[PDB]
Parts: sequence; structure tokens; C-alpha cells
Amino acid sequence: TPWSGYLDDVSAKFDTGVDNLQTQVTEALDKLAAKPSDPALLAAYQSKLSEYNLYRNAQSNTVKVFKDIDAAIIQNFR
Amino acid sequence: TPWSGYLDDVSAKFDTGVDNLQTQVTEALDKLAAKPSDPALLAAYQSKLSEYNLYRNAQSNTVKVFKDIDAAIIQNFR
Amino acid sequence: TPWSGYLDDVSAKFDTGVDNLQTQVTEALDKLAAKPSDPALLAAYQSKLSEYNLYRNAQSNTVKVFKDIDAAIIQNFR
Amino acid sequence: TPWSGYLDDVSAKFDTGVDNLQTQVTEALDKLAAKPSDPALLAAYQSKLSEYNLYRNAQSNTVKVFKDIDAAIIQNFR
Amino acid sequence: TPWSGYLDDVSAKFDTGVDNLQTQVTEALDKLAAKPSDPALLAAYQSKLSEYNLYRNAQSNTVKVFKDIDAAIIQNFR
Amino acid sequence: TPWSGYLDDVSAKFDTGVDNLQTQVTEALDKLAAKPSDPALLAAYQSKLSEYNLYRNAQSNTVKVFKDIDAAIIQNFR
Amino acid sequence: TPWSGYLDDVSAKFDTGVDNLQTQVTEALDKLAAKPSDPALLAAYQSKLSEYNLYRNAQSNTVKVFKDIDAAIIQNFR
Amino acid sequence: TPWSGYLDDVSAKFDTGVDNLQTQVTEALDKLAAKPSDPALLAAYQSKLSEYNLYRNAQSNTVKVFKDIDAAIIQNFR
Amino acid sequence: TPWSGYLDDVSAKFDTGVDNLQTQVTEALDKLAAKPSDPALLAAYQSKLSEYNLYRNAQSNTVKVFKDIDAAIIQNFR
Amino acid sequence: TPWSGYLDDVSAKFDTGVDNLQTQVTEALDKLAAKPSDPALLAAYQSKLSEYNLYRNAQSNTVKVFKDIDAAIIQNFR
Amino acid sequence: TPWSGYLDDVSAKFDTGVDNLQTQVTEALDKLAAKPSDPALLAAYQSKLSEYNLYRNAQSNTVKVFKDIDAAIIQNFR
Amino acid sequence: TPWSGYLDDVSAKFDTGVDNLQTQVTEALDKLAAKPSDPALLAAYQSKLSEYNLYRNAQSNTVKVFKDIDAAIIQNFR
Amino acid sequence: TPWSGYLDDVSAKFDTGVDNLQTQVTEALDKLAAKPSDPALLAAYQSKLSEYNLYRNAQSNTVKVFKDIDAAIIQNFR
Repeated sequence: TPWSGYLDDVSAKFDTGVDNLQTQVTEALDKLAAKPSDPALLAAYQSKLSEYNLYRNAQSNTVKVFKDIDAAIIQNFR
Repeated sequence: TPWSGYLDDVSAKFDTGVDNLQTQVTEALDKLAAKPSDPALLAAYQSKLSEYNLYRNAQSNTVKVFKDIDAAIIQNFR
Repeated sequence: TPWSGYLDDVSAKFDTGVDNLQTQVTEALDKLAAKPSDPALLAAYQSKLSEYNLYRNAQSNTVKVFKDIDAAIIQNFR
Repeated sequence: TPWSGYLDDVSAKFDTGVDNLQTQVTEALDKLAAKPSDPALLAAYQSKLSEYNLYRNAQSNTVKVFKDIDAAIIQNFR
Repeated sequence: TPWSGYLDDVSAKFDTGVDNLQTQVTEALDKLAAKPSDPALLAAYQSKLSEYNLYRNAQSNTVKVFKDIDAAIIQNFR
Repeated sequence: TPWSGYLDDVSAKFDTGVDNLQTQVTEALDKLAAKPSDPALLAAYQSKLSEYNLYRNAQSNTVKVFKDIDAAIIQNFR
Repeated sequence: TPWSGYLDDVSAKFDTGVDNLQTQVTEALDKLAAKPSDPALLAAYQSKLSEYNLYRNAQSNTVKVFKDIDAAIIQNFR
Repeated sequence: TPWSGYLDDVSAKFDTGVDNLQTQVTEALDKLAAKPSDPALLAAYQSKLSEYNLYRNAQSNTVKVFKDIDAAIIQNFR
Repeated sequence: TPWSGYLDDVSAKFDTGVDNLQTQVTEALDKLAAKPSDPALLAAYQSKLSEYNLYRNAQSNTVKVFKDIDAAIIQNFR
Repeated sequence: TPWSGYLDDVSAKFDTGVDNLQTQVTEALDKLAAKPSDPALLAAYQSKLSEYNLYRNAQSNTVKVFKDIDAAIIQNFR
Repeated sequence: TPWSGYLDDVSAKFDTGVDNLQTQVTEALDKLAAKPSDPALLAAYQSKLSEYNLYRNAQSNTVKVFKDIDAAIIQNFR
Repeated sequence: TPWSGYLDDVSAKFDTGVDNLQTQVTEALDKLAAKPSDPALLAAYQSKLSEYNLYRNAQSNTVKVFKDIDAAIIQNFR
Repeated sequence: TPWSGYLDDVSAKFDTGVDNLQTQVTEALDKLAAKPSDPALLAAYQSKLSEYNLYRNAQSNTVKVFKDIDAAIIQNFR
């Protein structure tokens, strides 16, 4: 069984919170690269890329906060 | 179920806000290309093309604003 | 009873300080998406969107300041 | 009571600053479309349309300036 | 007696340094909104608005500098 | 009679040293939240918030120093 | 005493640099509108109108340059 | 084996997404330079050059976005 | 004796590096405002204004760099 | 006679090391607040403010070092 | 035999993890400097330079983390 | 021997990468200024000036990137 | 004989490691201040200033590390 800590479970909630955003970004890029002059494909790709940008930034900053909460408590043991 | 974020829902309101503007531009182009010397077809195509031009510009700039609002908040987590 | 801290009460003052700005932005977007070529609707939406932009930026930066004031005091306990 | 911010009040001064310019443009267009070969109607419509053009450009650029003034101050909080 | 700190006194020097710039911007806007096609009023308003823009930017950045000078000294107490 | 130690009297000098800074910060926030796009209100709130930030930091670090002076003397009793 | 900044003084040099160009344009228009078929009046009005056109364009662009010089310096404070 | 990172693979999808656009632009230029007064050659070259213009702009901006996503995560390691 | 630091001496080298550029810009503006339709005066003023623009930008950015070099060293004292 | 310790004498060397830097910063601010759009006044104030910033940081960190040297020796008495 | 610690072995995994990225950046720069107006060479160099930028940042931050883990353990010996 | 760092060697590759582009721009300007109405001289000067424009922009941005790579590593020493 | 410790000898290796970088920065500034619009002088000064910036940062951080190594050993005497 692969072990998962508390910081893993926080980062897992973003991964399960979006259904297939990792799939939808890759598929929208492949349709865009086939014909990069379609306004229907450009506006669709702008939405999914900007959505994926806010996805990783909210994920990585959240893990950073819970790390600093835990490190402040462990220091007060000794 | 295809997942849709908040930026998807903002861009979807422009898509549902016009009924068949993507259809009307394509149909007016096909009637124009059959006979590109009809003043009734030129004036009809000028209206629909200029309407489609303002459609994508208002859509793409609106998504850009809500991205910068969200990125300013996520930065203030840590 | 839902508990509310001091940082909740600071952020609540921005929420009660505007009456229905969350409503007015959504309603102005829906009227704009119905007809995105009306100058009366574009100028109305520019005002409410720029007002909503300054709303969240002043809110999020204010909470960040009071967090750093409190964290400086808690560090000087031990 | 409909809430109005500072940027709303700046844009409202242009709206109250002209009495019925939104009415006068629409009425001059309706008289022009009835008979678009009258020089008295063409010269009247040229004046009101060019007046309405300078109206929206001075309005929209003014709101853009006060937005950038406010965003520079809010950034210097934290 | 309303208390005023050192950062208040720095920001007060910009307020007393201009006599009635807050008045002159508001009065020039009201004369402009009455007739927004007068070149004498546009050129007068461009000067006062750009002057008011440099006013707040020089004020807010100056207060930010003296804050960081003081915070560096207070940290070296303990 | 509420008892007050020496560390209470040091912290009381900051409280009496400012007249109504706790009042002025709260009142400036309430005026800002009513209309968070007024440059006169943003620049006033930047001054009072940054003044309140230096207030608590100078207060809390000063009490920390006098604690460590006293604890060094009490250790040299036995 | 009406306060005048540096950008006011730059724009004032164009106003004092021409003696009565604002008067001469208005007077030449009034003589032209009385009899708009006089070649002596048309050629006189072409000269003064084209002179007034270069007047405002050189004035407004000059103020724009000194604004961008000042804004680049104020940014390098903090 | 030539190593290829993730940013290489994103830029490679635009290169494989078009078949021979780098060839078609060069060949259309060579046919145009032989006889630069043929309307069949001018209209063919306008299409391929404008297509190649949107090709590089969509490619270079996409790589810039994924760089800023990665740099935000690497900063939150320490 | 007026004291001058190292950052004063860096900024003084730009001031002594140009002989009378502050004079030449003011004199070219006064000759331009007397007759703002002379191509010999417009082309002379374009050269001196663009020269003065690069003067302040190179000056202010240079002082900003030496400030950040010094602040990095002073931090490594304690 | 006002008593002065060794840490007073170290901090006094910075005060006597600059002649009138406390005067020059205050005078440059008063000239700037009278006309905050003069590039000669902005560049002069950038130099003196950045000089005053490095002044207090080098002063306060130096006193912190000599405090920690003395506290390490006093601890080794008993 | 050249000795290699644990921090050397962590940094060595980035060096062996890329095959010839140090070679590919240098070769792409030499081809770019020969003709710095080729879009095929600019887009190739943007990819390799941005890849090399993320390479060193992920390497240097990783070594910093394992240093702080080890220093926390060594402190708890005595 | 004149010392040259790594950033000097990167900037030197652009200088040696072009043979005499600094010479060719100056010579094409001198031939153009002798007779600025020759289409053979205008089209030759457009090519060399636009080539020199891309030369300095690619040079200066490349040095900026390697500076930020080095500054990120030096920060992780202490 | 001027005494030199171990920390002096570490800082001396940076000073002897560059031949005349202190000279080359000062000479490039003097040539730049004579004519601050020469692209050959701007690009030369960008290279030497950025080289001098990395020089002091690598020097000052290195001395800080060897200080903390020595202070950890001296503490373990008693």
C-alpha cells in the first residue's frame, strides 16, 4: 500500500477536485496545434490554460502553508 | 461529466448569450462567396462580421480580468 | 453558531460595506452577453468590473497585513 | 438601494453631464433613416454622432486612469 | 486632539504641499462633463489629471519607504 | 483595584502614547469599506494601517526585552 | 492662489507662446460663416485652423512625455 | 539521444501540428519573388504569411505560460 | 559643506556628464512654443526631448542597482 | 553631563559622519511636495532618500553586532 | 578517488538526469548569434534557455532543503 | 589583460556573431543621408536597421536571464 | 605589517580573482555619462554592472557562511 501523509491528502483534494483538467488541457492543445487560427479553438484554449494556471498555484501555496504550521509545532517539542 | 471551472462558466455565458452567431457568420460568408457583388449580401456580411469581432474581443478580455483577480488572491495565501 | 475570528470580521466589513456588488457584476454580465455591442452596456460593465477588481484587492491585502501583525506578537511569547 | 462606488460616480458625471444625448442620437438616426438624402438631416446627424463618439471615449479613458491610481495604492499596503 | 504619527506627517506634507489640487481636479471634471468637445477644456483636464496621478504615486511610495526603514530597526531590538 | 506590574506599565505607555489610534484605524476602515475606490480614502487608510503596524511591533518587542533582563537577574539569586 | 504644477507650467508655455490664437480662430470662423464663398476668407481660415491643429497636438504630446519620465522615477523609490 | 524536456515537447506539438508550413511559406515567397504582380500569388502569400504569423505567436506565448507555472512551484520548495 | 554620499556621486556623474542638457531642453521648448509649426524647430525639439528622456531613465535605474547591492551587504552584518 | 556608553558612541559616529543628511532629506521633501512633477526634484529626492535608507540600516545593524559581542563575554563571568 | 557526499549525489542526479542540456544551450546560442533574425532559431533558443532556467532553480533549491534537514539533526546531538 | 566574466562572454558571442553589422549600419546611414530619396538606399537601410534592432534586443534580454539564474543560486548559499 | 585573518583571505580571493573590475565599472560609467544614448555604450555598461552585482553578492554571502561555521565551533569549547 502506497503511504500518503497529510500533505499528500491536501494535494490529493485538488487532484480529485477537478475531474479531467489534466486531460482537457492536453486535448485542447492537440486540437489547437492542428489548426492554430481557429477562434473557437483559441478561446477554448485560453479558458482551459488559465484554469490550469490557477490550479497549480492554489495547490502549491496551500501545501506551503500547512508545512509552516507543522514546523512551528515540532520546534516547540524540546 | 466534463468539468467546468469558473472561467469556463464566464466564457460560456458569451456562448449561450448569442444564439447562433457562429452559424450566422458562416452562412453569410457562404452566401457572399457565391456572388460577391450583391450589395444586400455585402451589407449583411459587414454587420455579422463586425458583430463577431466584438464578440471574441469582449469574451477574451473578460477572462483575462478574472484571471488576474484570482492570481492576486492566491499569492496572499503564504 | 458559525464561529468567526477577527480576520473573518475584517473581511466581513468589505462584504457588508458593498450592498449587492456581487449581484450587480453578475447582472451586468448577463445583460452584456445578450447583446455585446451596446455602448450603454459596455460602459456600465466597465464601471462595475473595475469596481469589483478594486474590491477584492483591497480586501485580500488588508487580511494579509493583520496576519503579519498577529504573527509578530505570537512569536514573542516564548 | 443600488450601491455605487467611486468609479460609478465618475462615470455618472458624464451621464448627467449630457442631458439627453442618448436620446438625441437615436432620434436623429430615425429621422435620417426615413429620408437619407436630406442635407439638413445629414449635417445634423454628423454633429450628434461625432459628439457621441467623443462622449464615450472621454468617459472610458477617465475610468481607466482612476483604476490605475487605486491599484497602485492598494499594492503598497503589504 | 486627533493623534498623528510620523507617517501621517509625511503624507500630510503632500496634502499641504498642493493647495487645492483635489478641488481643481473635481472642478475641471465638472466643466468637462458639461461639454466634452471643447479643446480648451480637454487640454486643461489632461494637465490636472496627469498632475493628480503623479501626486498619489509619489505620496504612496514615500510612505512605503519610511515603513520599511522603521521595520528594519524594530526588528533589531531583541 | 486591578493590579499592574512593571511590564504592564511599559505596555501602557504605548497605549496612552497614542490618543485614539485604535479608534482611527477602525473608523478609516469603515469609511473605506463603504467606497473602496476613493483615492482620498485609500491614501488615508494606508497611513493609519502602516502606523498601527509599527505600533504593535514596537510594543511587543519592548516587552520581550524587559522580560529577558528580569529573567537574567532572577536566575542569579540562588 | 491657484496652484500650478510642473506639467501645468509646460502646458502654460504653449498658451503664452501664442498671443491670441484662440481668439484668431474664433474670429476667422465668424467672418467665414457670414459669407462662406469668399476666397480671401477661406484661405485665411485654412491657415489659422491648420495652425490651431498643430498647436494642440504639440501641446498634448509634450505633456504625455514628461508624465512618463516622472512615472519612471517614482517607481524606483521603493 | 538528444534530450527533450517538457517545454521542448510543448513546442514540438506546434511543429508536428503543422505538416510543412515552414516549407509552404518559403515556396510561396520564391514564387512571389519571381513575379510580384500576380494576384493569384499575392493572395496565396497573404494567407500563408498570416498563418505563419499566428503560428509563432501562439507557440511562444504557450511556452511562457508553462515556464511561469513551473517557477511558482519550484519557489515553494524551501 | 554639503555632504554627498556614494549614491549622490553616481547621480552627479550624469549631471556633469551632460553640459547644459537641462538648459537646451528648456530653450528649445521656448523657441518651439513661439512658433509651433516650424519643421526646423520640431525636429530640433524631438532630438533634445528624446535625449532628455534617456537621460533620466539611465540615471534613475543606475541608482536603484547600487542601492540593492548595498542593502544585500548590510543585511549580512548580523 | 549626559552619559554616553560605548554603543552610544558607535551610533554617534554615524550621526557625525553625515553632516546634515537629516536636514537634506527634510528640505528635499519640502521642495518636492511643493511641485511633485519636476524631474530635477524627483531625481534629487531619489538620491537623498536612498542615501538615508542605507544610513539607518548600516547604523542599526552595527549596534546589534556589538551588543551580541558584549553579551557573549558577560555570560562567561560566572 | 574524488570524494562525493550526499549533497553531491543529489546535485549529480540533475546533471545525469539531463543528457546534454549544457551542450544544447551553448550550441543553440552559437547558431543564434550567427543569424539573430531567424524565427526557427529564436523559438528553438527560447525553449532551451527556459529549460535551462528551470534546471538550475530546481537543482539549487533541492540542495538547500537537504542542508536544513541535516542541520536540524546535528543540532540535536548535544 | 582585460578581465572578462561569463556575462561578458555571452555578450561577446553576439558581437563576434555578426561580422561588421556596426559598420554596415553606419555606412548605410551615410549613403542614405547623402541622397534620402533613392529607393535602393531606403530599402537597403530598412533591412540593416531592422537587423540591428533585433541584434540589441536579443543581446540585452539574454544577459538579463543569466543574471537571474546566478542570483537565484547565490541566494541559496547561506 | 597589516594583519589579515582567514575571513580577510577569503574576501581577498574575490578581489584578486577579478583583475580590474572595479576599474572597468568606473570607466564604463564615465564613458556612458558622456553620451548616454549610444547603444554600444549601454550594452557594454549592462554587462559590467551586472557582473559587478554578482561579484559583491557572491563575496558577501561566502564570508557569512564561514562566520557561522566558526561560531558553531567556538561555542563548543566550554
